[PDB]
Amino acid sequence: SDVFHLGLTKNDLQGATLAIVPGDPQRVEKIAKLMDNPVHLASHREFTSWRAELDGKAVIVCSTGIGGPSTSIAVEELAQLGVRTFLRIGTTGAIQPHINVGDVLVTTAAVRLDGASLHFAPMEFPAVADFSCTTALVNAAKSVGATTHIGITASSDTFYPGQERYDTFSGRVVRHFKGSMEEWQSMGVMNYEMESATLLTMCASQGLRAGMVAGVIVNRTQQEIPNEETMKATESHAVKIVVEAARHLL
Amino acid sequence: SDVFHLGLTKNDLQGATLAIVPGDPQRVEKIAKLMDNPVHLASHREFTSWRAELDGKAVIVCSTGIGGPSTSIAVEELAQLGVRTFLRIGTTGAIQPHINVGDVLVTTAAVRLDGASLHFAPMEFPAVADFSCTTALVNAAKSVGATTHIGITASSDTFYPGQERYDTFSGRVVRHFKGSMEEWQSMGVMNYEMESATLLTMCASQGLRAGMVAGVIVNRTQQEIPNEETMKATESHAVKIVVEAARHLL
Amino acid sequence: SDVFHLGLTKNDLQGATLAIVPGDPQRVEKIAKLMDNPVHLASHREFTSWRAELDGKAVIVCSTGIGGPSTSIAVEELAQLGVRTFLRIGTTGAIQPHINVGDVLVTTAAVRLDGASLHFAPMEFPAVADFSCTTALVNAAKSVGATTHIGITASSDTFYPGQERYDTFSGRVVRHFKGSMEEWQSMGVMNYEMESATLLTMCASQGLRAGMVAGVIVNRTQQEIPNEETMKATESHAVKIVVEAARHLL
Amino acid sequence: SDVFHLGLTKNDLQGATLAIVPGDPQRVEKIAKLMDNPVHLASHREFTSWRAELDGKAVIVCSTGIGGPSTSIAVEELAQLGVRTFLRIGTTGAIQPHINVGDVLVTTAAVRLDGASLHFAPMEFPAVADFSCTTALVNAAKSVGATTHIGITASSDTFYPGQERYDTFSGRVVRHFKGSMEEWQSMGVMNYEMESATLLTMCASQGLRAGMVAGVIVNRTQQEIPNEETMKATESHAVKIVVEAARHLL
Amino acid sequence: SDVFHLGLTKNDLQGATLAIVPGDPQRVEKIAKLMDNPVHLASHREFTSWRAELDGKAVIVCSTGIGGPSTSIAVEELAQLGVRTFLRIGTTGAIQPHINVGDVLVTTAAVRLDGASLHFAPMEFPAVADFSCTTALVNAAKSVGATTHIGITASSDTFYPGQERYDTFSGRVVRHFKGSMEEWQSMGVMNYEMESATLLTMCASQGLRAGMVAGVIVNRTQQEIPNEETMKATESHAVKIVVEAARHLL
Amino acid sequence: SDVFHLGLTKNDLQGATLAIVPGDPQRVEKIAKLMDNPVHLASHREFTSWRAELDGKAVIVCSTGIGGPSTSIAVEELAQLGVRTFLRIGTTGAIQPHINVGDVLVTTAAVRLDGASLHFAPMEFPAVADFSCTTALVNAAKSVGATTHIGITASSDTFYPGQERYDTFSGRVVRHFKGSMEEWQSMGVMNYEMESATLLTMCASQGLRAGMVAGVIVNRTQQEIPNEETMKATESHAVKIVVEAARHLL
Repeated sequence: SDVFHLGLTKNDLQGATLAIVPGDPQRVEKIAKLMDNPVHLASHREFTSWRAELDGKAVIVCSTGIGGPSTSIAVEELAQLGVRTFLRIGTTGAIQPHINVGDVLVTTAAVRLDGASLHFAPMEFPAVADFSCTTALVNAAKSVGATTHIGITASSDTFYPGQERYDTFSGRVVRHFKGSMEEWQSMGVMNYEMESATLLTMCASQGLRAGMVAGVIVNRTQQEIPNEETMKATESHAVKIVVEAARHLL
Repeated sequence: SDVFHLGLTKNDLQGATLAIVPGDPQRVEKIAKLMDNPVHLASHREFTSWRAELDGKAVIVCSTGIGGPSTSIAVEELAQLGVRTFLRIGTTGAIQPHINVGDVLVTTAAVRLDGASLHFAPMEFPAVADFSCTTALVNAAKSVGATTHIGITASSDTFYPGQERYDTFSGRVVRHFKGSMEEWQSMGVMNYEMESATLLTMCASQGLRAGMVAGVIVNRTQQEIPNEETMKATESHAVKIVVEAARHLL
Repeated sequence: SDVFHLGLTKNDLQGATLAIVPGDPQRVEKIAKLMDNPVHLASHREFTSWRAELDGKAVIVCSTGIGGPSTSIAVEELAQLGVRTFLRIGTTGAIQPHINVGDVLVTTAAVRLDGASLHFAPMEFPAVADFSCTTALVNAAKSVGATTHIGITASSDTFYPGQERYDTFSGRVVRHFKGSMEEWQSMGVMNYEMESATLLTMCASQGLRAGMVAGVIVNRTQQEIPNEETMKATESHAVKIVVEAARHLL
Repeated sequence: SDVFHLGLTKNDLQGATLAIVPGDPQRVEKIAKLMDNPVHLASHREFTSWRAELDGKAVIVCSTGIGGPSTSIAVEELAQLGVRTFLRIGTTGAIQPHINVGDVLVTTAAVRLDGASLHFAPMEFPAVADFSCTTALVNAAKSVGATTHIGITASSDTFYPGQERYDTFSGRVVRHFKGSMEEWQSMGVMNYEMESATLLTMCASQGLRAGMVAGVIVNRTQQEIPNEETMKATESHAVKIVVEAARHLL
Repeated sequence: SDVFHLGLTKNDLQGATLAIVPGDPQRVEKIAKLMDNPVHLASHREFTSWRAELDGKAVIVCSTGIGGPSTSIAVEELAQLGVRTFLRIGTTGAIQPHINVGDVLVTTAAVRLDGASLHFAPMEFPAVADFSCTTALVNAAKSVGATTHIGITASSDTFYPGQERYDTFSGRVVRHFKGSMEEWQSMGVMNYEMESATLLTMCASQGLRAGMVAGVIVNRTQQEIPNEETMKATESHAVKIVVEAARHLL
Repeated sequence: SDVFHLGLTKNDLQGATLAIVPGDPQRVEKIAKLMDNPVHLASHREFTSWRAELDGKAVIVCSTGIGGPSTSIAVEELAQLGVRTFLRIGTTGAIQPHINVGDVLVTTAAVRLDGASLHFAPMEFPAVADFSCTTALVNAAKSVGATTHIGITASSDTFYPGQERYDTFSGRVVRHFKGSMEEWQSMGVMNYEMESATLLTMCASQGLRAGMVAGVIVNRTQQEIPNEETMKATESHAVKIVVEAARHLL
């Protein structure tokens, strides 16, 4: 296999420069159902990939799995495999009370709560999204009529403690990580996720544009229970936003 | 005076939710002059404000002085005085060979090396521009025909040792700052200035719209000293870009 | 599903206070097969669990994926699901010349370079194996005749830049990570893997028994590429060691 | 211009080795009204300077503007311009309740709350005042009969958050900076200011003596409202102390 | 003198590879009363040493005095003097309420609260005990029937503030060090001491095995007053454990 | 004994608000002998105190041992026992070529590289001498005709790796400490010792008067080994300076 994990060839990607980057393998095909001539390329470990075309040009939907490393490896290898533009799709909880379930997040830049981005840049270097990738997403979001928040999201190297989740075994979060929910909250930070800051940092540094969009399917800060359609209905909207935003990056 | 430093009051600002924030007192005046009904308001130390109109809307021009310390205050007191949108204008030089003299740079994000940025959010947190202002300033650079680069700018808390200048006659630069020139340069950063990472960070974590724009008066690797008929044109070029952008943010 | 990620419930685990935690979904199945009555339970993304018996006692095998982020979750949800004892099995390569191919490594402690370990305890705190599990795994390596080294393993939060790989096609590695290969090598560390410092640390500070074991598929300084009849034996060798150890921890 | 900012010549300073370093331009002339043959040298941005003579030798009063960078640049350039001894005059609030409005502070050393000093020394290196400069100030203070506190002052890279000022927009101070008022308070730290630690650090390192004195015109910790004469009356005392202390450094 | 402090010769140690390492000089002889042909070697400052034999081989009991530096120097010099295996004996308070006065602690690894270990390894490198040294102590502990806790202990560079002791002058502990008792407490950290992490780190790195055992003579967290026999009676048990554990390292 | 370590009570100190604090037990005795009515009080480990009179006023001499750990305790318990003024006396060597053998050094401030200083105040905070004690010790050095340098002394938490000694037979020194010899030397630091930054820092942040003084027994760059009739005179020289100073602090 030409790469390490992905196991893909320059024409196995069909020279595709742009990628769409969900974390989960069953969303890969999903996003790929929106674009023509799709093919599951490969699943090696969490590296399930598909390939379809957009406005006539070959594009790659590829799962990052969870976190900076499998996103790194993916992105690295995707970059090894010729990927210029990366677009991250997903769902999130809002840590900000002005924000609702069903809305759409466009992240301008991220908090580096990983160790993974610290690998591609000296930590002062911000985890930040390319302008043109961010512009597409906005332009794509408004056009399906989204409630669209543009802001910073927090990218954690751990689901629970880095996101200050007390519903785990410990009920404990390290001193360094305690109070950080409000710290990001009042700072205006829209949400939490694990992957971006790596993706953003490594794209920022390397001459590869990145951007990220998400539907808000839950609220870390809010009361009402969302209908079962929470994931599925909001995910359509944002998957469609990420594809259209992609169709405008070509 | 409703603030500790500037010397302004509220009726002074005359509405004016948007301020232009050049570094030096000297550049301040000229900026407002390009606008409508400029009036000198307050000159105190590094802090010099002017009031002027744009499409019937009051604008403030106010000097922020040298580096993040004096930067951080003016921003604070302008906002403290009711200004929600900040636009830094300036001139700089280009640590990336593709970036010319007479070049404009809009910054989405700043490398945070200045310690005055730290007083707001940790190095985990990105020093980020407001998407709406960045869009306004890019669409401005694009409206004036400017040759623009959009990316990261590095920010230091000292002209000399934080910008990695051994130009200082001590010629020292303590270890943490050593290597960053061709480091950031390989790493995508456009240029170096001491203010942005204090402001963008400050506005991002204060809930304010910030964006930045700069004329490149020198491309510093390339040994051509720019036209003896000077860098004064590239400042007069950038000062339109901020006024044009602002016009669209009103 | 009683946990956010895996897809497991309690009756699923069938008792089973002890889980085996390989990285990849693929190695998972085989492991449980060496045991009694294996049953595929849940395959979701990087998280794949199997249930199997040992001396009439239910064991879980569950994949943790790539690096500390995905690692940290599975561990969390397995424990969240009632598993107190964790045993990571894997294969690696040897940064110390005395360490061969076909070699086993039991880790007492991990160098914490991964940032996903940080979300639990500060770099002041050691990422430590459970003495009872380390004893079980050593007595196992000694029971299967394995040629073993016991010591520190280095852990990174990225395959490439945290493991000091300029193998990446960016080829970069920000300053904080530069030099560590022959650094750790002189400093006694056995090998490099991205998971242990997230788990051991996680279990040490969560009140859980953790230990780790690895087959060395490559000794990386010594330029001999290991037998073309492959590293598959050294994985089949180590997978006994974890099953043998576990047997003694029941 | 011979320097960068200051725009001064070796005899434009008249070879003056010693400087007096207020932050504000209108105090420059003030301090210069106490010494013979004064001349405003130059105001470029915040770099207003005067030159007079003391006991027969030419001396420089020069404004640092706000913060380490404009103090750096000044001091740097002053050092570039041949300045050995620096003496900082100013006013301050006490963060210590045993201290009164009207009293005089002599700072032995500073807390580095800037990023600016981190430019001239590796942070372990203390921000500390020369002994002989400090001795003059004491000796000068006692001789006008001052209530003279000798101690550490905190030097911040931001007026408000670094000094834990909640009376701003945010009402918020970063986690890292919260509780620090009392942290310095009970430690015995006399007061806050922005400039020194840079000045102290860069003088400590470079074979240039520094010292600092201040009148206390307000109390961050105390009740009673000071008369309008607070600034002016206390400023005389300390301006006179800084000149006399200077007259004893020759 | 052949070394620096210790002042010992290769046969003055009689080529002894193993050492026993109490902090206090009057425990040196004590531990040496359990092994044949003892001789006080030297007391230079806190470096009181004795030499006896164990199962026929010459061994060294040597005081480290207090802290990493005098332990370093000792250990360094002991290593300079040919010491491979180090075994630390002592007493401790439990910071964990599940633990009693009279019990025995075996430390697997330490928290680095010193600056001393940061000298022998880059802080990511854990302060960790050799397996075989730890195995002896367990095996030795059980055999006198000890109540034996195996776990992490916190190694501080200061008795009082690093251990969060409020019964001192200040009653104050630095922000960085406040709340750390519970931080280590709930993490499961068994106890506090000053010396180990240095000893552990420097042995971990250098091809020298280390381990540590202690009797619990007091509880930082508990009520009842222990009898006068607290030190003496519990110290016998653990001194005997450390000697027997030593007799099994040969 | 009113303190955990020393073995002293209050009537022991006989008043005596001022203690002299040499490192080693051996130098202790001689010091007090130069004073009036010396009496051996307590010898416990590194802690040895003596009581003696000066101009009818009781003084304490007490050993602090090796480095900041043992340092920090004695200081604590002496003060805990009622001593507000501390004077460290010692001998060292000179990292600056202008500094001789037979030279005295009074320290205003210490570079904080020792981690035992950190337990009091952050690296933001300077490790500062008490002006009144520094004055007393300078006026003392000047009273005995001593050739003195006044400036910064570097302080490490280990004799070898924190003082950048590869003299150690491991010969290692982890990256953070590498380069500091000619670093501090260019940067103005006078010498290197492991205690001051623990004490000065400790007294500064505890509200105590601290100052330090040292004889230079070796100028270490200059390859002249000092007089074979030894460094014993330069210690006998410095021991007057502390006793003379103290005399003026009573």
